Amino acid sequence: EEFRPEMLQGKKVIVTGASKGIGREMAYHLAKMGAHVVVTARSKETLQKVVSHCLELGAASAHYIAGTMEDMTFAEQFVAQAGKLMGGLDMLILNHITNTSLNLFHDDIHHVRKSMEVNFLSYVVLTVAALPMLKQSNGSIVVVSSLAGKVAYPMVAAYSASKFALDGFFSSIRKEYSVSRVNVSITLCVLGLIDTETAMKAVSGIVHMQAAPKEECALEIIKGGALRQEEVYYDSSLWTTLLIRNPSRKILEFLYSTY
Amino acid sequence: FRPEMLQGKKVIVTGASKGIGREMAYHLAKMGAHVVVTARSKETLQKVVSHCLELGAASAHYIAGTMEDMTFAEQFVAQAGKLMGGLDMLILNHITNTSLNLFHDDIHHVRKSMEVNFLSYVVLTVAALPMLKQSNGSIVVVSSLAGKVAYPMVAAYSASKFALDGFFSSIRKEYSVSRVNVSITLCVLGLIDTETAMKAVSGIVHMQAAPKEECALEIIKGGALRQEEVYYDSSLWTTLLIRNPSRKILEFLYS
Ligand SMILES: CC(C)[C@H]1SC(Nc2ccccc2F)=NC1=O
Ligand SMILES: CC(C)[C@H]1SC(Nc2ccccc2F)=NC1=O
Repeated sequence: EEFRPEMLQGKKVIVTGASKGIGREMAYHLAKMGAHVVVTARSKETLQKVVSHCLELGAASAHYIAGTMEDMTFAEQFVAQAGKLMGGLDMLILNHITNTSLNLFHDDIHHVRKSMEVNFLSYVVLTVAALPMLKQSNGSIVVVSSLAGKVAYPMVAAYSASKFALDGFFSSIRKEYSVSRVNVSITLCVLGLIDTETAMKAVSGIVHMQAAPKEECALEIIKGGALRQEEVYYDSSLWTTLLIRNPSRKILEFLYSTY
Repeated sequence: FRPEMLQGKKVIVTGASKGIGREMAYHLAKMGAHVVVTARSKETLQKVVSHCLELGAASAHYIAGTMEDMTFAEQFVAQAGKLMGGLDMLILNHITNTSLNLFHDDIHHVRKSMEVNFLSYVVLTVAALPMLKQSNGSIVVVSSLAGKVAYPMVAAYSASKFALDGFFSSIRKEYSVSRVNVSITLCVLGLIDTETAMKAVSGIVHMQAAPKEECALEIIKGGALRQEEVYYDSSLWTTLLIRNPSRKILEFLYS
C-alpha cells in the first residue's frame, strides 16, 4: 500500500487542537491536499487565522468551532456541528491535550484529573459521537499519542497516564470492531519530541534531546491515517524507533485472539 | 524473602472484603502484621477483621466507604494511619464492578473506571506518602494482563490499568531521582479464581484461573522485596510474553 496525496481530496476531516503546533500543521497539509476541514480549539481568533490560511492553500472547505474539551457536552455538540458543516466525516483526528508542563509529582490531583478528562475522556466522548458518521463512510480515527504513552518518563506522570490510557482503550476497541465487523480504522500515533512552540518552552531543562520538525510529523500522522495503519511511529532518534516496538505484545494478543 | 519482613508492619489493603484483597489481608494476619482493610461492605469487612484477629494479626481494623468519593479516600488513609500508629505498606487493589461487554456508549462506566481504578489510587498515594517516607515504605499497585496488553470486552477497565502503569512507572522514575525511598510494585495478574471474576467470564474467556490464595501471597512478597513488577499467571507462555524487554532497555538507556 503506497500513500498518494490524491488519497485526500473529497475527504471530510476534523482536527482538534489545530490552532497551533502539530494540529495546525496537519490542517495546512490537509488543505494543501484540498480536503474539507473543521478545526477546533479554544482560541477563536487564532483559529480564524488557520482557516483563512487553509483556504489560501486550496482547502475544498475550511471551518472552525471554538470550545473547551473539558466540557463533554461541547465535545458531543462539536462533532455534530462539524458534521453538518461538511455533510459527513471520513476521518477523526484527535490531537488536543490540556496545558502540560514538566514537574515532579507531589499533590496536584487536579492536574491528574484534568489530564485524564481532556487527554483521554474527551477522545472517547468525541469517538462515540463521530462513530455513526464514520461507519457510514468507513472512516478512520487517528489518535495522537506519545513515546510517553508507550514507555515511562519522569516529570510527565499525569500526561503519561492519559496517553497510556488511550492505548489501552483504543487498542481494546480495535479488537471489538474486528469481531463486530465495524469498518472503522484506528491509528495510534507514537511521537517523540517535536519542535512545537509549547513543547520547546516546557522542554528546555528536562528533556535534553533533538526535536523533530513539526511539519514532517504532521504529514506522517496524516499518511498513517490514510493507509489505515494501526500505529505510526515518528521520532528523531532511529535507535528509539528501533526499540519502541513490542513484538511480545503482538504475539501474546494473537495467542489470546482465540474468547 | 522472609516472613519476618512483615512481622509487625503497618499495612493498608483496599478492596479487601473479598477476592484477592481479602486473601492478602489474611496472609498479612498470619504473618503478624497490623492491618486496616477497606471496601464498601461494612458487614463483610467486619467478618474479615474478625478472621484476621483469629489468624494472629498484631492488630486489625476496618473503615467502610466508596473509593468513588475522593474525600473519603483522602481521609481513610489518615484514619488508617492513626489506627496502627503509622504506615509501612499501601496495597491498592480495589476496582469498580466490571463485567464483559462491548463498548457502545456507556461513558458512565468509562469515567467511573478511571475515577475508581486509577484516580482514587493517586489520591490514596498522595495521602499516604508522608507516612511511607517516614518508614521507607512501599506502594503495591494491583493491575492485570489487560493493563499490559489489549483485550476486547474490557476497554474501560484496560484503559484504567494502562493509566496506572504510565502514572506509577513515571513516579518511580521521579522518586529515584528525588531520593524518595518508597518502592512501587506493579502487579500484572492473569485470570484469577475469585468469585466475581469466575462468574463474569463464564462462557466467554477460556483460560485457566490461577488460585487467589497463591496470587495474594506473591503480591505481598513482591511488595516486601520492593520488586518493580510482579508477573503472575498460570501459563508459562503468558508469563514470558507479558514482559517488555524493549521497554526495559529503552528506559535504562534514557535514565
Ligand atoms: C510535554 C510536552 C513538552 C511534549 S513532550 C511529549 N512526549 C514526550 C516525547 C519524548 C519524550 C518524553 C515525552 F513525554 N509530548 C508533549 O506534548
Ligand atoms: C474484569 C474482571 C472480570 C477480571 S479479568 C481481569 N483481567 C484479565 C485477565 C485475563 C484476560 C482478560 C482480562 F481482562 N481483571 C479482572 O478484575
